[PDB]
Amino acid sequence: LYHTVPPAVVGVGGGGVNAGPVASGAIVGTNGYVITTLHSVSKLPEISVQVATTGGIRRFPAQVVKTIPGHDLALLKMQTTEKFLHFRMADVQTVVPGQQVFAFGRNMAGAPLVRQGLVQSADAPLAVGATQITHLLRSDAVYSWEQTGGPLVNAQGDLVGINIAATGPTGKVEGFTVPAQVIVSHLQDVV
Ligand SMILES: [Cl-]
Ligand code: NI
Repeated sequence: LYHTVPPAVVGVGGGGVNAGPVASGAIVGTNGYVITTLHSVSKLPEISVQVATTGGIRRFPAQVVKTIPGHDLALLKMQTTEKFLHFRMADVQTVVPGQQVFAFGRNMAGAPLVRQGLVQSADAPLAVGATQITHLLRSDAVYSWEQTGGPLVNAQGDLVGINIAATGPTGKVEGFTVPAQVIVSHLQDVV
């Protein structure tokens, strides 16, 4: 699992040569489609996606294809002739409370991050700016702001959602997740 998921886990950030990921993202299409959190990219003048390879980190410019503001998601497209290993959208699954999940990300240096945890709720609200997002998952697999925008997966490596790190009233990092089904239904006008 920790061998076959990371290639589809990317870093997302601005276009500066000396800039690193400020969030994570999930490759969901062979021609370079990436799902990430909307608030992470919406104010970036230019978007660069950082991809792990056997030769080290490669960067690709990306454009926003579609915003999903009501769920704080963005669909990006990398501008490249290259093909990518990716999450299969047909393999997307739901999870239930108590089920073990794994939250993947990439840090500011391009290194992979993974944490496992349990689903703790399957219906939780979250406010992102002025948007009230509903029917999110909660899990303790999300421990770092750097995991935001990265994928939640089940033990089989199926994409189950996109993570959002939120702050509690006390500063404790709390883990939220947009269910992957939201991607499918809000993107039935692209690929
Ligand atoms: Cl929406
Ligand atoms: Ni919706």
